[PDB]
Amino acid sequence: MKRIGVDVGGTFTDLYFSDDDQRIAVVEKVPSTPHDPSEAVINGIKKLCEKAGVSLSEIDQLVHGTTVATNTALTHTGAEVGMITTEGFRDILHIARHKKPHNFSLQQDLPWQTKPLIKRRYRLTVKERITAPHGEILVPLDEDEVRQRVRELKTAGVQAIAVCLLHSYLNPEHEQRIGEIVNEEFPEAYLSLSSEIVPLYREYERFSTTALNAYVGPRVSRYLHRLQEQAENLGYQREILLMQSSGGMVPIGEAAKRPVTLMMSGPVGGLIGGMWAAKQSGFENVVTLDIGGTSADIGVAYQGELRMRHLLDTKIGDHQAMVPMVDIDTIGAGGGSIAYVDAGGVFRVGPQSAGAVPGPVCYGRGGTEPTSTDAQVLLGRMRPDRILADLDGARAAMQGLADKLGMSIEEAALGALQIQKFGMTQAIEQNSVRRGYDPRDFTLVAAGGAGALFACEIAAELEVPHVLVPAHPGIIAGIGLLATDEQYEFVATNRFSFASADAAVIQASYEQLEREANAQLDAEEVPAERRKIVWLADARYEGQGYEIRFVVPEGPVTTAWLDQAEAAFHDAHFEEYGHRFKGGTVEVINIRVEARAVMDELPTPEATQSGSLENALVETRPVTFQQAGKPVTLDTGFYDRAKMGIGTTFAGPVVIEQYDSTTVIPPGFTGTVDDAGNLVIACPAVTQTVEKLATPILMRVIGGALNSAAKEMASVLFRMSYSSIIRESEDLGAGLFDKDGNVLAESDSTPMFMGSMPKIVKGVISVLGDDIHDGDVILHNDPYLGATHSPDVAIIEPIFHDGELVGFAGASGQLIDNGGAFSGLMVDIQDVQSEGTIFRAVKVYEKGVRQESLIRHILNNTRTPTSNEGDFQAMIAACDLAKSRYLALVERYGRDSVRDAGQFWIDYSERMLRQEIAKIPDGVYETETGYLDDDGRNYGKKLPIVVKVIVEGDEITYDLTGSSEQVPTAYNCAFEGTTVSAFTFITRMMFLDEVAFPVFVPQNEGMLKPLKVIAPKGTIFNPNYPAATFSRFSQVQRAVDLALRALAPVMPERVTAGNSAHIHFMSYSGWDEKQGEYWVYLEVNEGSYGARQDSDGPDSVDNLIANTRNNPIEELEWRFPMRTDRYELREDPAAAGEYRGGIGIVRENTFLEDTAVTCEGERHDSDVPWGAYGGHDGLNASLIKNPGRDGEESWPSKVTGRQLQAGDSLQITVPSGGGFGDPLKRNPLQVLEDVLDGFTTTEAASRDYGVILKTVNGQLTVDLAATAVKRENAVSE
Amino acid sequence: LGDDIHDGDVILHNDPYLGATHSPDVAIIEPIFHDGELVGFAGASGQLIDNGGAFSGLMVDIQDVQSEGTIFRAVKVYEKGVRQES
Ligand SMILES: O=C1CCNC(=O)N1
Ligand SMILES: [Ca+2]
Ligand SMILES: [Ca+2]
Repeated sequence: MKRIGVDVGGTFTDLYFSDDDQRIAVVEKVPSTPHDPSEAVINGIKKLCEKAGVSLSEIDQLVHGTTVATNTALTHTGAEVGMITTEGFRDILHIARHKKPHNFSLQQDLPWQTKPLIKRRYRLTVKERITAPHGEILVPLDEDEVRQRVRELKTAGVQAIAVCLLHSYLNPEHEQRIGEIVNEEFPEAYLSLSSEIVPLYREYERFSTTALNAYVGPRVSRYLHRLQEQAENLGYQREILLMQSSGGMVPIGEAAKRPVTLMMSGPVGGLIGGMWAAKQSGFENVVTLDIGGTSADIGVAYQGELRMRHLLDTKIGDHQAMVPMVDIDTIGAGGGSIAYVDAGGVFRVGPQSAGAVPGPVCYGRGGTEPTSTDAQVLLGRMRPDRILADLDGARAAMQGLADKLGMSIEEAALGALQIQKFGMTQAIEQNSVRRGYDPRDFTLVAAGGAGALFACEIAAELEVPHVLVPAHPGIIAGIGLLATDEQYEFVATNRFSFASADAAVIQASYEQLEREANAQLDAEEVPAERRKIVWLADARYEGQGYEIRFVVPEGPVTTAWLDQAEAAFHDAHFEEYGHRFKGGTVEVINIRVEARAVMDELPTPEATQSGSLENALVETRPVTFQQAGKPVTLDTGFYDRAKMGIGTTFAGPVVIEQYDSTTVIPPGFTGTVDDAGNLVIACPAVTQTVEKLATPILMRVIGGALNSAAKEMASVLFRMSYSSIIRESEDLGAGLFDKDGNVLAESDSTPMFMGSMPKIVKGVISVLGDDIHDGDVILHNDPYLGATHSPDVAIIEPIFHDGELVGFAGASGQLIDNGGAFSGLMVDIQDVQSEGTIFRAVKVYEKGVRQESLIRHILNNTRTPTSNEGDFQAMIAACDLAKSRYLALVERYGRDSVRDAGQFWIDYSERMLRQEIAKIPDGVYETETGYLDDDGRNYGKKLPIVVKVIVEGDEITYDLTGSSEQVPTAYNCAFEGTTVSAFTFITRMMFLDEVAFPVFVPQNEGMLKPLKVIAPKGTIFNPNYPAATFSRFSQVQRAVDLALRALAPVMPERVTAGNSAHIHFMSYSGWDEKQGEYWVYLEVNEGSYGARQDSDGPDSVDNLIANTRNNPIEELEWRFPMRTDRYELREDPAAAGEYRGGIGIVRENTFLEDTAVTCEGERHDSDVPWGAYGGHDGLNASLIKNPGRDGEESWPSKVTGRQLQAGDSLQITVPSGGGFGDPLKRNPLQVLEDVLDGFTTTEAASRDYGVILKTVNGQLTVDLAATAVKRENAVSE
Repeated sequence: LGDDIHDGDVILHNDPYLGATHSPDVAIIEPIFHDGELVGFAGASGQLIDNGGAFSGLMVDIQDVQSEGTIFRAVKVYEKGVRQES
């Protein structure tokens, strides 16, 4: 009946108050206090109630939109957290998924390791185990140990404790018992059980959710309690509600128990508020757009409902989570984006941010670079007398951008805005075109900041005729608080497939969730005559690894209910990707119940006013628009919109100046003001005049579109794939090519497909020739015609327009099995024919007609036919999608324009790489001969690797003379595709780093040109046919690491010390009798990372050429017959230095059935990881069957098909890296942390580093008196 | 195949779990048609020198059937008499 909503953004505080019978809406804002968030809400309420003259005791409900929990996790300003976890897994929050954020960087630090929420000194272990799938107790709980660990945590001074055991979502009795011990021994400690925060599987994501919860728990619990107790003293007798990131109210008590759901809340309110203003006029389909000061938030609401984001995309800053969130696209192109031409002569805006501190110099603030917002001033969209209420400070400041491009005086500003428009529009079209949305039906809605500026421009590109702006864009966040309804989410993990399902267990699971939902609603005193309950489910095809959420019908679960739910899955899949699989089984993973309580809908406030243009017309200043490309200045008036009434539909180019927003209407079109205060502008979609564009803009538009096509085809292929190597390792490549085969656009998904796609398409062109027709689909994997290695299979489709070949679209990924000599992986084999099936430009669809017999023959020759068929379908779908997006610009601009735009980016890439190679002094750079362990067929004999690097001019050559001859195993590297690809990748890493280098250079044909690799025929790096090249990874890893050691004397700042430069690529496989199928698990064990000159080396992460993700343990134990019994950091210290070398992991996998094991190992009995500038050397790996038990065997690095029976375990120990610099110059304040964490021992701290740590007052501290003495007498010895 | 038998068809087969001796022996079957009516089959089979398996020629120490080489499962060589070049 009487409701208020308060939202706190970070500078301003917005308050909205509405009434049903009185029909009064009050708008009020109040300045916010950043140091104390409580003193901004209370004061706000005090200002709201006094103006209207109402009492707080009459409010039915109030909603709060704070963001304190976000700023605590982002700035890492929370509490000391302890962890009681299963013993042997003490390092899970350290490992993460072992994937770096960036694929092509060497100077990047992992945020979860560098600033961890639970430090390693406070992570403790308890001996017990609970096993899937039923939840039996394998190891009994010891009662003395748990109490001792709790008391240790209490003595240290731990404020919050996060209990995180494996499989606690299955049965939580161990965590419950631990909690009941904790509360009685440590009453004043925040406690979080992982089972009660998110009872779902995936242990890293669940423990990270729990650890974030426990990290921000003590802070926001205090803030919420203070807010509730202070509001009650004012007179508020009810309970306060809190807005979550999924859309929904939740009371204070439950909000203090799950703070993790409050983080990143407030962009969601904008989308819901936009839906509210859109449904007044009558449009159900909405596209909301908010351009703020730094970023742009985009939200697409089809028919008027929210869209939940993908699991992989759910992350708070850098840490993952499993909290439900609304899919909102954040784009860097906002108010703070700098416009510049780089050294390669290319126009780009962003992603470097200017900030609000410098500001535009025309307003009189002080700046030194051209900004996105300063471009709006030049054209006249923003008045130069708005904030205040030099003039040429903007025109003359862009001289360093205008004349340097060949632009006109006034057209420079237009370019900077059009580039942002297109960047946002292809972001939208990525998530609009494949979804199957007709843009004419939709409506664009603006928001606060600068949202209405790009409204008609973007709608023209999308072809959207309706543009709507709400009555007050500056409060849409507050209004969207009140539009949503109080709902509770209760979830469970309940894995079933529709093939073998029971309509009684499912009903009981949903009834359990319903029981707890009704019990939650009983405590809030809500009548039973208004409780609406909706059921949902997360499902996926069998073989995939991520789910889609969709609404299932109302209960009870009957026989027809199953059919309706299975149909709803296909409807929700088709709507997200745009493809329909021809087979496969659907399985539900998680179930959800939302118990909504619709109390009353928010009515539109109908108020009427009177006015005209003549009331507030102040003056007329010149304003510049785009007239068919040319800049023509024209007259423009200014007046406030708070003076006109309803039906004041007037024409003329005018600029509306509201207190919070701006609305500028294009000339020649009128804007209708409806009764509700909204405006509907008749924006043009199809017009009769062709406009002009400058040279810098046209290249970026087509290039960005080809780029977006590459990344869109990548995401479709990898999200829909059945293969785990394509899905988790991201071992794929995709992009668009021209007639000659030169790549124009590439997905950049993995370093393993660097420059290898052009070789694939050129290899196809050279074997087919003119035998290229329309509707053709081509398979290719030949490693002597450009492929990386046999298991990666590529699909190419010709592109035709009016019977003329214009290009190609291509996608490639690694299958699980290709029908080779061993399941999965292989080392000890004869030649290339032993590797499996080779495809040599085999065409899949002749003239568009599917050759059923050819598809069937291919699918009969693999051990995993269901997975392989799924991967073929996903690759064909991504190529179809890219062909569509290419023909779109062929029709839009022209065939010659598309060919020319593709040629421009090749020479941009080449120019940028050559400028960097030319700066290194010319010469010949050498190093020590590296060694590899035996080939595999004959143990003992080492294999040398010599890398010499020659630099002459703007060209670089890698000479591998002196490397070994061909070995008769698969332990060789393909020259074009692997050797050239790896040295192209290390060149890009060395000179074009993602972190240090300012701009991101796309992967085209121009990167492949400025380097050459000379490797004599008949070596391991350039073998003669028919040598097998299946196992290629470790050789090129060591080769590029030796290339780093060779160039270390001249380039220290862009290299690293001795990396592990290895892989332990494992294949565990067996035959499942019940399913009648092979089960294959392919594991990529991460290595470690040698130190750098400026920062230490991250432990436990995929190194150099690899950037894979691990499979979660709980998913593995549900899917395969195994049990990971240990996964942590190795015990011995790794390597000393000024910056420490990285530590490897020791993973102990035990097995429950007879399994076969193949390993691609390296660095067991051979050369140690090196160090630099006097840094120590790392350690070699090992492979031991049954550590500390009966049957220990010291396995070599590379094995092929060794058997394990049952109860056997493999202890895989991976190498540790080397250090960089002399250990005697390390910081004294850091070795203290290293000893307590367990990185290095106390006895070996005086020798290598030379720091004396003495125990004083119980605690260990660094003494600055005896440290300087020891450093003197440590050089001579 | 069943009723998926047309004139001018040529069929390749070597599956040892569907009647073959062992993988290296590959068979060719051709349907015989008279007045649009199936009347019989003609068939020939022999051992190739190499079938693209794990080792050249012969093999003993290998994993399973998929490591023996290529499996043909009633593959049509000539659909309706026209040669499938690809
Ligand atoms: O997953 C991976 C890592 C090693 N090599 C490869 O081809 N894929
Ligand atoms: Ca691969
Ligand atoms: Ca024979």
